[PDB]
Amino acid sequence: MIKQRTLKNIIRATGVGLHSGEKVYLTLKPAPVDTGIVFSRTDLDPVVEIPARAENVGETTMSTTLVKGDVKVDTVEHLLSAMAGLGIDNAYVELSASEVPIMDGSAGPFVFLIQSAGLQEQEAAKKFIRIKREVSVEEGDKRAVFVPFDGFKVSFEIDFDHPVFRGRTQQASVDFSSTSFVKEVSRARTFGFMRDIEYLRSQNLALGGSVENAIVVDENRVLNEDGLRYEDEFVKHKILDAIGDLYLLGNSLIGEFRGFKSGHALNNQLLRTLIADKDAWEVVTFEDARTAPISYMRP
Ligand SMILES: CC(C)C(=O)N1C[C@H](NC(=O)[C@@H]2C[C@@H](O)CN2)C[C@@H]1C(=O)NCc1ccc(C#CC#CC2CC2)cc1
Ligand SMILES: [Zn+2]
Repeated sequence: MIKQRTLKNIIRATGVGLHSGEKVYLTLKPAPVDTGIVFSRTDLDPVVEIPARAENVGETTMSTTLVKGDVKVDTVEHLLSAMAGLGIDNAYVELSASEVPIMDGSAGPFVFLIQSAGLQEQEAAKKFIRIKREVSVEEGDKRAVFVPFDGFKVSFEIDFDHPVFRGRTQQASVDFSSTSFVKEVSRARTFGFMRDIEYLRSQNLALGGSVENAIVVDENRVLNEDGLRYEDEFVKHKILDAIGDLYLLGNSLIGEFRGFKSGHALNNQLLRTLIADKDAWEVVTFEDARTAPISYMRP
């Protein structure tokens, strides 16, 4: 064997920052073995690169933000989700502004741009982090857990007290060795309540938000004319966000993630607690893909 992968070709995209409302030009570039995912702010002289690693995560309530000095990259979770879902080890991500473009609110556009360019196997073993021990963090009624598991699996439960959610599935569990990230998860869009959006605009947040890139919910119903892509899109989006945050570990996981009302802050607590507890994980490679607990789509 299981080899590292980068992109076969450069991918360019244009979009708006969900939070900033800024137009942003995005370029995904191939990268050498053991680069990881590195974000670059090309609008600054000199360019600032922030490796997409747990240690570089800014103190952030809405999205996952990387920081170095007073430079930031906002809303990395959907793109990193896309890269995690296709098993991209190495890539440079160029941005003309502080925020990754939101596209349609899901990882769908990213997965497509990436799979249009195609992938490149590289002459070097893919390193994996295998969960050896259970690791859990709680705070109030939120819980985030890692469980040893021979594969990669994400379960999540949310519980909003809202007519839309109450009469919709708020639990989901997806084993990615037997279920398509691409088909079952990647198209799941971010969501916001009409009441919060009014306030957030007031504070110059959500300035790029529209029905074009978010599920907009009022008191009772989804306002998006065309409705939901999945009956359980909300909890599916939460799994997509978690897979993005998990990728800040800097290697693909062999294990299970369970989220109970968890978010970016607790996800990040769990990553830090996992990194710090070296008894709970090991790094492993696989000389024989045929026998390994995880598999990849052809390049
Ligand atoms: C309910 C909240 C607290 C919650 O727990 N969330 C969990 C999920 N998190 C996410 O998806 C994270 C956070 C986002 O960054 C992207 N990945 C969604 C939701 C969230 O954080 N959503 C922020 C938000 C999204 C869209 C809009 C929008 C607009 C629009 C308009 C114009 C017509 C009026 C506003 C806010
Ligand atoms: Zn999200």
